[PDB]
Amino acid sequence: QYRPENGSYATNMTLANSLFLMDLNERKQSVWMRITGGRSSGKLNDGQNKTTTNQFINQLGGDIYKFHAEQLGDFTLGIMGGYANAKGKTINYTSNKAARNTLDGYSVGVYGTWYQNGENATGLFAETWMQYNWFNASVKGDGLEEEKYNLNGLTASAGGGYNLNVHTWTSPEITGEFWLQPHLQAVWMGVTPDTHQEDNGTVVQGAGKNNIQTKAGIRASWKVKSEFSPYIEANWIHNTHEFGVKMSDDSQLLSGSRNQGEIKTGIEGVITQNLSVNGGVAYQAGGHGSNAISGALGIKYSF
Repeated sequence: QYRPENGSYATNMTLANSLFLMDLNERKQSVWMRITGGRSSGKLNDGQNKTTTNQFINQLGGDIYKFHAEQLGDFTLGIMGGYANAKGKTINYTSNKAARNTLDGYSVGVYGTWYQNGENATGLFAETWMQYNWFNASVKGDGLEEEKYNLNGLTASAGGGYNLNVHTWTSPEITGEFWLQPHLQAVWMGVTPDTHQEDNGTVVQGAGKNNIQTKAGIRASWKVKSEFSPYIEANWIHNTHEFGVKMSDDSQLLSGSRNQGEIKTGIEGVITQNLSVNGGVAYQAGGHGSNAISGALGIKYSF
């Protein structure tokens, strides 16, 4: 039998690295704000422990510079920050023993954007960002005193793609655009936990330090004016490591979604000359028992 508490430690590690992630195409049109809600289900090598958590995230940022250049393109440089929080519970199917975990974190960093022919037109694009994360975590086993530690670190990303205007039509009813976007994204997850000793003398260290998440996919976007622009997206997620936990004995337990399938969809609408609002729904699946279902609402205000 393996304690549930592993599930808890291993999960905070996973969240800590994927909690403040920003996907491609999010940062597009001055001052933004995004608010997310999500639930996730996962399991360990145990064949015993399954963990489910719900989380809330808030992010905001702004554009500092916007230097369009004659030689190569339009650039943007901005800054972002966020606060997030999550709660999980791990239950052991064979033992029936249980445990819970919670996590509060903060982030800050800067991002970058590039379009060769400008957005709203066919051509290459790239996005990038980097940030620092401080998280305060706890693990509680049922009936036992609660344990606190910290995870903090760097997260960095780089990605690109190609925007393509396929067709443009007009209804007698009215002006449609249809767009295809093959894209590729890579993220370096460098948030590591403190090495932590429990009330019982058990030391717990992180497994999975420095995972590289790679996303490859295509987005299909349908723009409409009379604006609103709904989208569908499909991605392949690959991970270089799988997040887990290492013991004093130095055994290990891992929670593996080396390969996952992702499907996104949502609608974005213009509400003012300056303001826009959007909604998005994302769903991730890996092995039996791995899921993330996320709903985000974002607001942006051009100057």
